[PDB]
Amino acid sequence: ELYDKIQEAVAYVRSKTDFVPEVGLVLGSGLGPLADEVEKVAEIPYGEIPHFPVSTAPGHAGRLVLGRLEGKPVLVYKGRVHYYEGYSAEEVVFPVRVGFFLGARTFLLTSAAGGLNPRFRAGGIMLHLDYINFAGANPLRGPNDERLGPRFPVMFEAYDPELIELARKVARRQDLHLFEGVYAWFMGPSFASRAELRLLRELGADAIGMSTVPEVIALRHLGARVLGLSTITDMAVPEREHHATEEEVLRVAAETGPVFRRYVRGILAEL
Amino acid sequence: ELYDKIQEAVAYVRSKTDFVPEVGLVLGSGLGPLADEVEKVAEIPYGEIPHFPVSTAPGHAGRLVLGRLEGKPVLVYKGRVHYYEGYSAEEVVFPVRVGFFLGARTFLLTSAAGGLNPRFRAGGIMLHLDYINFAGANPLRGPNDERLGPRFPVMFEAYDPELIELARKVARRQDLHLFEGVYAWFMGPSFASRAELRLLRELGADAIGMSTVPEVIALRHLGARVLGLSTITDMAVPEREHHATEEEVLRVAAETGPVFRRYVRGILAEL
Amino acid sequence: ELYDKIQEAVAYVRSKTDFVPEVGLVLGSGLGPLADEVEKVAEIPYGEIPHFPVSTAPGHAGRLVLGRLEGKPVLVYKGRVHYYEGYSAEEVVFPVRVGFFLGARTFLLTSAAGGLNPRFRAGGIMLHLDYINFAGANPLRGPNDERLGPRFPVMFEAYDPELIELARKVARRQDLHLFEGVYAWFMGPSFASRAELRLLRELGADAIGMSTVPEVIALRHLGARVLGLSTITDMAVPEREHHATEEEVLRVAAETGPVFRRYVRGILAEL
Amino acid sequence: ELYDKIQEAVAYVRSKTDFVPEVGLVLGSGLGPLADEVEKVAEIPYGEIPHFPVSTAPGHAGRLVLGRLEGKPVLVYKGRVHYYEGYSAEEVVFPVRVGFFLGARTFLLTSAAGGLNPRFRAGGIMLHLDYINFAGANPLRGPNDERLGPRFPVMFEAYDPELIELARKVARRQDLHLFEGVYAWFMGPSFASRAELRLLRELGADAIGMSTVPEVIALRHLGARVLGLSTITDMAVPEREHHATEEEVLRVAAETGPVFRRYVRGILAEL
Amino acid sequence: ELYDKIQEAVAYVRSKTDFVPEVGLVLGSGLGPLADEVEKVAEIPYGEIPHFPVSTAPGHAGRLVLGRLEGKPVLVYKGRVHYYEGYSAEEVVFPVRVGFFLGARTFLLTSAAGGLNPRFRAGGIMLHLDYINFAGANPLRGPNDERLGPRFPVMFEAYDPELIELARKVARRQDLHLFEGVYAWFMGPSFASRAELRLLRELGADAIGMSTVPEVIALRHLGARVLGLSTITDMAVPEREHHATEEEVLRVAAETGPVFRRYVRGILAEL
Amino acid sequence: ELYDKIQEAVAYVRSKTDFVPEVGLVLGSGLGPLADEVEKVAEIPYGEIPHFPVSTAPGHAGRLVLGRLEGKPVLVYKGRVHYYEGYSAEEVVFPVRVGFFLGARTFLLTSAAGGLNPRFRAGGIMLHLDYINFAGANPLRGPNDERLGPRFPVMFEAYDPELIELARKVARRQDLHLFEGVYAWFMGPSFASRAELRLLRELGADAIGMSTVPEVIALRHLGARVLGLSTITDMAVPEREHHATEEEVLRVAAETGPVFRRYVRGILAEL
Repeated sequence: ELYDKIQEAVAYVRSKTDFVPEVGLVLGSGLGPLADEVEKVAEIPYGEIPHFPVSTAPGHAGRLVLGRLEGKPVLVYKGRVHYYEGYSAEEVVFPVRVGFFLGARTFLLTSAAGGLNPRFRAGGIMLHLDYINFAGANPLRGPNDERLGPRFPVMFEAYDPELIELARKVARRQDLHLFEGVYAWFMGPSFASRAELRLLRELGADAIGMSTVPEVIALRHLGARVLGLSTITDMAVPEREHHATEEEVLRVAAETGPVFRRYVRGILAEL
Repeated sequence: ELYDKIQEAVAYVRSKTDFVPEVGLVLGSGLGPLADEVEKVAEIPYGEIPHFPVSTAPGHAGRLVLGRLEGKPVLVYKGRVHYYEGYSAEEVVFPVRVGFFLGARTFLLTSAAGGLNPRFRAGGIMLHLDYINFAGANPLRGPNDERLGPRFPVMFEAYDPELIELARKVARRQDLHLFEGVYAWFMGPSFASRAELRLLRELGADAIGMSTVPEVIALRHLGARVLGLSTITDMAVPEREHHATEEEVLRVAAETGPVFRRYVRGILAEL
Repeated sequence: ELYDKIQEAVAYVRSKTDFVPEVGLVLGSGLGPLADEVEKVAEIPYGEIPHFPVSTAPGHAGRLVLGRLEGKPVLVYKGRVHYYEGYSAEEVVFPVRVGFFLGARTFLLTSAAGGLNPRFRAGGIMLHLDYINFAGANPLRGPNDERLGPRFPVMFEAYDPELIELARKVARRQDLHLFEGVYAWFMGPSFASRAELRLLRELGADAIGMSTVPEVIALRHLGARVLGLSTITDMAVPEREHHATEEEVLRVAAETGPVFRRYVRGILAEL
Repeated sequence: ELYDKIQEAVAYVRSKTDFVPEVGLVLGSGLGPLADEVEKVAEIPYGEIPHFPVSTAPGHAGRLVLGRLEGKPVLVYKGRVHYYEGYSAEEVVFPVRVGFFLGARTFLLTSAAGGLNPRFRAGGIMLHLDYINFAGANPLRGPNDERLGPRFPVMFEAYDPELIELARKVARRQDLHLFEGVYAWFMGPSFASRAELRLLRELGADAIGMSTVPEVIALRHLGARVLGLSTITDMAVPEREHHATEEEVLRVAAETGPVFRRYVRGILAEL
Repeated sequence: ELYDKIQEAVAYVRSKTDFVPEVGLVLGSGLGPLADEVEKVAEIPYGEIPHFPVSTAPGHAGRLVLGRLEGKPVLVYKGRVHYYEGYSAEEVVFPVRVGFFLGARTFLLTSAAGGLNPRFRAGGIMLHLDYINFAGANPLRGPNDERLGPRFPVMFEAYDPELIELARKVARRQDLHLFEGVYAWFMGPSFASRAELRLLRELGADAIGMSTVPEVIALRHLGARVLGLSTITDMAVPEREHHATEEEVLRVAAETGPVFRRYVRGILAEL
Repeated sequence: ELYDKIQEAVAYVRSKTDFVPEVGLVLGSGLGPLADEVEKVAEIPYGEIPHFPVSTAPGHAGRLVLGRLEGKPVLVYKGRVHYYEGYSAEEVVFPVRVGFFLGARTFLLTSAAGGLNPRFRAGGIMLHLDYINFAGANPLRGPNDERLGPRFPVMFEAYDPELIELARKVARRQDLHLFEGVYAWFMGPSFASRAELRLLRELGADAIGMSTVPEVIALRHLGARVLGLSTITDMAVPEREHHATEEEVLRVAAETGPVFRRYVRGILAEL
């Protein structure tokens, strides 16, 4: 019963704290240490929350954190879940749906992603301007509940245009080159073949990852404002020799952490 | 029980009427009203027919109509079901399969669609020349009953070439400018991102919608002849602001209706 | 149970024969007759092995052959299964997983494919350099077992680079012109529309088929070496009349058969 | 001396007749017999006109015909020159420049072209919606005279929207299927390689020929109205055997002549 | 004579002043005003220098200015010449070649360009990352004088990488959002058709212009560092209505003027 | 005079030797040493032959060598000329025209070329299947002589289908992996930008060079058979760092020379 399921998840959260978040922060693979810099009021493992799917993927701690970061009330997702784990597109989006109903109307979706655009560099940061779904799944498939949003949500300006100008302004202020581009959702969990990376780039994709797009679609359905940022942990260009390993991706996510944390806190401060 | 399921459904319709149709006609979003112009012999809602999926989408009454239109004996589907509503590709094509076995060996599939081709105009009509499946689902997936058709149907000339010439002749006759092109099945129910629209145009799609292709594949499996028409309700071009909403799609499908019913009737009269 | 299932299938094969295979050979549509040229020690219907999926498709016998071919101890799959038959990607790759655990560390994946590359010919043989997954399913989706392989297996050099050089050297020795290209997995079982073929060629696909890719991903997850070969049974280029029929794929696979069998035996001899 | 050059050519033609045309008509390779149907007042070979280039190319008589066709005062060019003859883009567009100053404010440019769009047929007629210059030559390169046109003429709607709607109407009126597309100017005089046809089609060309674009560019500089028609004499599609020879192009241009000559008359009637 | 020609022009400038520039700055259509802001020590009309071509184009003064700007010895080209004016590639680049031999080892190449990337804005500045020659002419065609540079100069890193990092650093310092992309050289002087604008975007051009590339090749021949900056004077995207008019390109180039001059000086400060 | 010019050159070669060649062999950048293995009857510098252009490009001797090689009467051109040197398309193809009228009806055109196809390797040899002309010049442009060939020569099968099958036969025999693909003629003499390489690859080119295509067109006009071979001296892949240098292209041509000469002599042996 999607809705009675959300309000159950909501009621269990309010049984631990009455803290109202304004800003949802989803932290991707290796990006979790930013939950530590929060001024904490409550911390809830996903496994205790009704109908929440649990993190199985490396670099995802599976913890909901509530409190103050850079003076904004925030719901931090230390970890997410992914379609490649065996979760449906619907099950993947249950956490940010709960966050929206807890009071979060602005969401920052962060990820570790591969760079398709050869002008990018590993350790770089990319602003999501738009997405492509190459995963063959959609979280809104099935009956629509009008209390969430419409049957056919408009996905133009999926990434909030005011939030991109803010991203840029902060990047400039911090003397940070900010990459911008299109994020492709690839189901995984096998990495892309050379011909798949070639195909996604030629179709207009600048970064490649296994997350984010279902949360974007689900949040726009609800009327939330969305900001997408990936740590470019590796160059996935088929005409170079090496594809990064899981170990290497999580290492560059950790190495890029300080600049990434300082950037996100700088966006939060101005929101 | 598939085939035995079909005969269960055929038999239930024959329990209401021995009327044998020559022509199937599926009316899509906001195209239902042509069904009111039919000299009814039977009018069965989908919910009452064994194994029939019921319509939940806006502008789909979900009523099977047997009768006379432009002097032809016709099976009219007042609305249809979609993959986005959470029916399998197989469940989506149950109706047109029953339609075939009632005796409709020629089918006109109609839909509301976005224009990808920038040359097209809102309010215009696009004859289907070919299709692209970007939904990742196929109604034939599963065991094949040789009684319906072959294991590996050929989808060359999926859109009947004689019916395409006819569709052109009738447009000329009615001083009507008939757009032509390739229909892309996008799974939905979220509308395409800018980058997804660009991606589908550049693969050679001229129109985008969320129906018809499973019907086309199911019906060529059976050896039926197929003609596809979309009302280009909106212009889906990503280097222009604003995608149409649900309200705007259905509004243009009602405005265009007199031009469109006059066209469908024109074709019916020559069959 | 996955792993426990593998081990029951393994245990059942060891109840008929203690023969340890080193090379796995998968025979696709109309390519079974190579299995008869094996010096048999055991032959086992798929239907009798625990958790094995059974071949339902034309020109797939559904039998596991262990023994000696051209000197090598071989596990020969006389037929495979396809996603189009109703089987999940996981179910499709259960056989090669079982083969790996019997000791086959090198795998030959054969198939009947359509030529997209207009420079190809019916009766041709294409060495696989890479793959494109257009079927929207991955056999590793779900929980991962470290006893099989890692969470995120790298799919660069999916088709082993030394077996590619071996396959060229043998084609040269035999005076056989070996075509080379990218195999696209299309889900089927409907053949592809003209526009879908144009779509696949322009994405970088040189051949189209309904098999192989899930096996490649599954086998690279395990760390097996993979050589892919396709009989180009038909030319599937959309700007020419007539796509091939099931009967025209099976006929050419058999006419081209002696040359194919001599070629595969050459590769085996040099392993 | 560009303009003085034009006025010298104006002078010499007015020396022979004071008749003022309203409509320019340029007959391409094999389309010349329409000049025979004119009601003549004067017939001047291009040789006798100061500063005119001369037709060396097969099926171009090289003669300026003035008079009356389907009730209209027309300047009819029975042949043109092309860039592949050795003439610069400036020399090519000299006749239609003189034609404008004789008072032709509306031009029909005809041509025999190859079909790049695989949905076209030999003996079809194509309406120019737009053009691509792949010839590396612009007729306006050099010093600009404002008495002719601006320095930088805008080439949107190079082909007149109203004369496009008109062309469609008459094609509907005559029960004639009217193909529509983009014209690519290829320098020649060698025909395009297979790879060149492929590249031109991929770049959005629907037709290839060795004329017409420079006339278009120069006339829109003058502020004239242009309608483009090619007789599609051959299917130039690179994954089919045989490119049309010179003998085959000029033959089908004459076999299609009746319908083409009826159609161009239809358009004249309505100006 | 080329080199003797260069020395003849070097001679004639050294006869008016013994000033030695370090930095060459070429001002495109409507960017000329920046010259007036220079602390003159000399000013020389192009018409008066040996072998110099003369600016005929709207918004090009045609004057060589020497002196001081933001504390750098600069050589400012108030205007340039273009291939569309009638000048050969080699003629077009003589000016920047003469500057190089005067001791300007670093050039900034400013231009008024259309925006092909639909994410740009009329009034934006684009940093050149790379170029595409579509004009069908190369300045180095003909004999090669080793005293200028090599027969086959490598065009990788044509736009200097340190100067790109510096363009970004300055943009960030000045809270200026800096567009980045590939400048396509279209010959003109006709603005591109819609299908041409489409062709050049699909080929990976971000901006279209009529200048700059010849100068880029010529300067890299000599070993000069090169920084490219365009004013996006208009959006050149073919699925919108109206191309910019000559009058509109010059207006927006003057309106962006103050920001463009603050930005250029910002860079000169740091060199 | 073109023809009277051919016959003066012919007459002058006949004033040194009456030796009649069947096979023409153009040796490109660094490939000249194959001339030294000819059993010479005569050796004529280009400088002394009426109307012959002279080689100014590095690694081109500029010497006509008549003689016997691998049992065939050959006209070996030790060096060629290039559009980039200042020669017109017409001037560039004079040598092969003189060759054809001397009696050479089969031509091997060899070249040093860049690899666009990333699977190619430096030091490898690529057979020409077809060509793309990106240079903007055609050798047949101007008046046509009917004694040379037709006005509009067909360029399909420009590269002889039987000589391609022979090329593959000899490569297999010699245990030589033979790359195959499309040769792009880029005018030069500057090397291509990163974006120009990407562009030429996406349009369907596998190699890039500054020669050959003019000689192919000129020779197909005359009705000669043409085999194209390129030594892939450098990998020109825009997403790799560093483009080869001239010095480096000539070195890899020298290094590949033994394998290349064993190969060409092998093709000659079976002609």
